[PDB]
Amino acid sequence: APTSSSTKKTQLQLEHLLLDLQMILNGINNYKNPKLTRMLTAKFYMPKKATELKHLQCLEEELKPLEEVLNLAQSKNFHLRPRDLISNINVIVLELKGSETTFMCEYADETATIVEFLNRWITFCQSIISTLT
Repeated sequence: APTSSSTKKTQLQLEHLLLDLQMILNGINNYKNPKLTRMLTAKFYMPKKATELKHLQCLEEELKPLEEVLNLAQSKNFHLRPRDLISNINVIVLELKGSETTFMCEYADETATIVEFLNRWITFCQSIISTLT
């Protein structure tokens, strides 16, 4: 596959991010319970902006606040034992580059529930690609 030329392997690395995001987060997004009063605990502090691969570093710390809510989504839909797969996507954005940039994940604007982290990284990919060309 054209890798060093980069004309099309950008699409392959792309399928990787959407591969672990859809297989993993599509299952945790199946919470069709009308009683999610105990699920507001998500409190995920999603970043303000996210138009570059730099904000992707927040993924490694987001696994902590999301781990607690994972206990309620642990039975059928989100039964993939390896939840680290999303944290693995963070390891592949670091291997792609994640180069010299001391930038503390600036979260702000307001706190968020579990639907904001979901659409956050899934929409993170589908968006950054629609602006490339």
